[PDB]
Parts: sequence; structure tokens; C-alpha cells
Amino acid sequence: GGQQMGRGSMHLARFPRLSLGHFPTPLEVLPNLSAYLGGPTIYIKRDDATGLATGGNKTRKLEFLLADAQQQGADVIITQGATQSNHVRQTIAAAAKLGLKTKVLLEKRVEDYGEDYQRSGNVLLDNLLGGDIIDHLPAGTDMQQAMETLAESLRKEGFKPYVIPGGGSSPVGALGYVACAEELLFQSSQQRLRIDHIVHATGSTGTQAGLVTGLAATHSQIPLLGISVRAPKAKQEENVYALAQRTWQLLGIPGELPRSAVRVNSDYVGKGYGIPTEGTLEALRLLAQLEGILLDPVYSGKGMAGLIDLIRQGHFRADENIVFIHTGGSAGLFGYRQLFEQ
Amino acid sequence: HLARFPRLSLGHFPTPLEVLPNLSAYLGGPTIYIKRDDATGLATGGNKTRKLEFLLADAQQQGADVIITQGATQSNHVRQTIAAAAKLGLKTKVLLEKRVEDYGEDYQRSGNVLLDNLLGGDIIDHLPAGTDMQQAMETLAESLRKEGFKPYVIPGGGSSPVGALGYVACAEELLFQSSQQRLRIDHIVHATGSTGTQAGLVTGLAATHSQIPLLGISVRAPKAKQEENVYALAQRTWQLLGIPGELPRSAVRVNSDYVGKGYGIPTEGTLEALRLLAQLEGILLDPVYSGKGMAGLIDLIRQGHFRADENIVFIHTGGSAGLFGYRQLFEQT
Repeated sequence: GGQQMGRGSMHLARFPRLSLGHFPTPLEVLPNLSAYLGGPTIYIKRDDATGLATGGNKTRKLEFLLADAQQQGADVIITQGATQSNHVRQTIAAAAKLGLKTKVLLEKRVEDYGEDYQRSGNVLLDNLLGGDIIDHLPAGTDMQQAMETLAESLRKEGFKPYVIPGGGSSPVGALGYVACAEELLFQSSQQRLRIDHIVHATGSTGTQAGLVTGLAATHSQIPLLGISVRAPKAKQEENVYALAQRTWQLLGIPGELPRSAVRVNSDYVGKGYGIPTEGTLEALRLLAQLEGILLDPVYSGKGMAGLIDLIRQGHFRADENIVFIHTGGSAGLFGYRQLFEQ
Repeated sequence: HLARFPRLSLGHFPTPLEVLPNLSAYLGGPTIYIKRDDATGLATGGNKTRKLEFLLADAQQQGADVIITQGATQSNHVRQTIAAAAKLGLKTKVLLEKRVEDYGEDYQRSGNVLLDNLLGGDIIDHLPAGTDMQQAMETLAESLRKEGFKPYVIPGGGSSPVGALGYVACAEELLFQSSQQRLRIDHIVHATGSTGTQAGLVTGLAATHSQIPLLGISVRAPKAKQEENVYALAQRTWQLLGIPGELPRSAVRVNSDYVGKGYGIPTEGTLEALRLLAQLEGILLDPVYSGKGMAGLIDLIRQGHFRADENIVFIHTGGSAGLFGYRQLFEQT
């Protein structure tokens, strides 16, 4: 009864926002997957279909980040990511639409899987889209510090740079998923759908931080579960909360976000970032062969593997409805060809 | 009046119709709008999704229990057919034609092939170039009927009259958008291949007396052969709907100046079109189909074939998954 749809939107109204993707994304049922698992009814939110260089969740963040860049009058964009980063590909594409170049620092987090990982996938797309890959740094490099040194160098040359953090996960970027929460609330109300759980893959933290902020701000009752793609449970929850609280302050919402709203499950990380497990690969095959939907072996694939295992362990009732947010990532499949061919 | 025909929900329609202000200013001619049929949402999308919404609905009404189709190695139609059939809990039996044998291991194993395998396609055979693929399919279908199957054979590119109904619907969709958006459409241009997209658009634009010129940029066949084929399919699609009168032959126009060396072989202008669209608009074309379509649009604007006050709608038909099949060519520049 106390639900307050539009409260988030009213705080978002004072922030600039560029139209870069195709919104709202569809919210649709997965009937073959739901029958195969024999548990709750599974719905998918298609944030893979944002329309920006094969789409993805990073597109929502970029609509706020690049509006803010344009507001500052930036004339070059800087960001960073792992070799096969989706954020990097979408940032370059988005910046090209706005007529701006993008300088990129890539991090060699993963060096397995041969030449296809090095040169296909998101790397091929980065090149076609005209990204300026300034350096490939070793795993473990302070990537944020390297971007700030680059930014200062370009400033001395006369540029006005805007630095976008890894995954776009600043409080401004998290506003994109505050907006998604409101879009998911209206969508499901219009479809007469009662959402009992939201599940998605959580990484640099902006997607979960924005969703948690939007859901708490509208007094929605919907529990949200992040499936970690890298960090352990306690570390990921602390970073999500910290960013979500910084986003709560940016929106100017009084008080504090409930800490019990941040929940992560890290049982599906496997050996580390960008390393799929055999459960990751099954999730990809199940979603492609039962639903014609393409996941990815780094992010959405681990998020779905988490969901499939939770259903199989009996965590949900048949009359419950689960929303899986498809966060995208299909372009990365091609960097993983050596592993698929085994 | 397409509700008389069965239609399944496979894609996300209507697709956006957006202006491209960077490309339009760079070329200095008319205003270019892009219809985003690369964003149908079916296994990275594409024009083939529109056809399959009617092909697989008709197949369901006939009680089909297995789909058969065919295409070249990097066929976008094969990928989308496997994905669409998977949604119905149907398997797909695929024959591939080895039209192109350049571009190395990525062409053979990446791109649409990687997707075809992940989506569970059953590639029955890799046939040599020039094979009568429709006859190969009919032999497979008859062989499956003896095993008790009820197969539904989809022709190459989904370009039967039923499939072309997909772009008759797109024509109505485009008219409504430009009407609400208050946009005068002066020309429509798109890459034309197996003929279904153009035959459907011509039949829709003509049945409503829209008077919008349509140009198909061929990806393979020469002009006269392609116009003959589009016109024949558009006529059967005209009769399938019961439209009064008959379809005018002057409505079918094709330009085949951008085929280059043949199917799946991009020219230097094809690759320039891919770079311009990616760097000016963040939009990914493909070197087989939509990139050749855009190379033709770019070249005709440079020839002053259009005035600045005209509005061009380019239908982005998709194909970006095939970019990965062409990595080795990209890595030469």
C-alpha cells in the first residue's frame, strides 16, 4: 500500500539524460525454461536489447554518464576495462554518436583462450568503432589511477576529458538502474505481474546499486539478489551498499538505504573473473537451446547458472515469479570460441 | 489486413526509426534516417526475424514437428531460424552451402557458425557451391517423412510469399511511424538478396498507394535478374493477400553496382561504409549485406543522386554477428 512509484523518477528528473538506447526493454516470460526446471515461472528483462552496438546493461549507465560529460563540456572520453569488456565497447559506440573520441586502457585480467580472446569479440568491435586503445596493462594494475594520470596528461595538452570508471559504476552511472527499477515497476504493474524476486549478475556494482536504490526509494517489497561474477559475498555486498548509499545521496533522498536490501551470492564465481564453470556453460546451452537466447560466459551466464542452481535446490515455489535481468554480453561469446570448441 | 494470417511473437516491434545526424552532415546531402531492423531481439536480431514470425506460425498451423532450412556458411537466416524454432521446442535441420571459402578459420568456425552451434542447430551437410540447395532440402524432407516426421521446409532466406508478409507488415509499420513522427519519406533503400524483404516492402507500399520510391541494393545478383525475382515474389504475395488490381512492374528497382566480386566478398567501399557507420554513429553494419547496402547509399549521395531536402530511410537489416566471421579481413587494415 505504501508503494511510491514515481518517487525515484521525480528525483531523477533534475538530472541530465541522453537518449542512447531503446527503452523500455521488453519483459517477457521464458516458458520452455520454466517447464524444464519445474519450479517458479521465470521472466526475463531484456537489457541485452538496448540497441547500442549489440546492447547491454552498460547502455543505461551511459545515458546519465555522457549527459553529465556533455554538461561539463568534455571533448574526449576516457574509460577502462578488461580485455573483453562490454562497457568499453558500449562507451566507444555511445561516444561516437555524440561526436567524441574515446581513449581506452585495457587490463589483461585474463590471458587464457588464445588469439580469439585477444583479438575477436569485443576487441574487434572496439577497433571497428574507432576506439583508441592507449595501453594494455598487467592484471592487478590500479586502473582508476592510470586513467587519472592519462586525464591529467590530456588536460595539459588542451583536452577537457571526462573519466568514466570501470563498468561505468559511479553514482551518476548507477542512476541508469534507478531508472530501470521504475521501468520494471511500471511494466509489471501494466502486465499485472507480481514480481517475487529479481536476480542478475553483479560485477562493478552499478547495476545492483541502482536497482536497490530505485526499489527502496519507491518502497517496493521486491527482494533483489546479485550473483557475483568475481568478488566474494561479503566484499561484493559492502561495495554495492557503499555505491548505493552514494547514489542515494546524489538523488537527495533523506535518511539511509536499508542494509538488508543488499544481498549477494558468490557461489557461482568459479575460479575467477572471466573463467566460466561447467555450470556457466550449461546455462548458456540451456538458454540458447530452450529459448533461443544468447547469454555470455563472463557475466549473464554466471547469473543464470546461479538462478538455475537456486531453483534446483528448491529455493522457490512453483507459484512464485522470478525476473532475471539479462544484462547482455553476447559479443564476448566470440572471444571465447577456443573454449566452446574445447 | 494481415490478421487473417497466423503470426508468432518473435521480435520486439515496432523497431526504432532514427535520424543519423553525424553521417548526414558528413556526406552533406539529404537527411538519412535509419530503420533499426537490426534490433528485433532474436539472437542478435535482423530482418529474417520478421519473416519467421509468419513462417513459423504457418508451420505451427500445419502441425510441423521439425524445421529444415539452408543458407551459406555465415547465413544470418540459419542462425535466426534455429533460435526461433528453439522457442517453439522444435529442432532445425540445416544444410550449409560453401559459397565463400576465403577468410580462413574465423569464417568457417566463428560468426553465425558459433551461434548456430550454441543454439543447437543440426548441420546435416556442407554442400559445395552451386548445389541446388532447395532440391537437397526436398530430398532431406522426403527422407524425414519416411521416418514419420512432418517437416516444414523454409526456403533460402525465408523468402516465400508467407515470409515476405513480414515486410508487408514492416511497410505498414514504417508508414505509421513517419505519420506520427510527421516525417515525409522520400526514398527507402536496403540490401536485397533472397528477395523477401524487398518483395514484402514493395507489396505493402503499393497496396496502400504510398508513392514512396524503394531501391534494393543487390548483394549478389545482377540488376535484371534481381528485379525479375523480386517482382515474381511480390506478385505471389500480392495474390496471397487478395489485394485488388495488380502490382506495377515499375515499383521494383534494383541497383547492382555494389555487389563487387560476388556474394560475401566486400569491396573497399563496403568496408568504408562499415567504418563510417561505426565511427560516426556507433552503428555496426556487416560486410555481406547491410554494409553493401550502405556503400550504395553513400555512393549515390556522393553522385548527387539526391537533393539535400530529401529524407532517406535506410533499413538496417542486421548481420553484425557475421562481422566475427570476417576477422581475418579486418586484421589486414
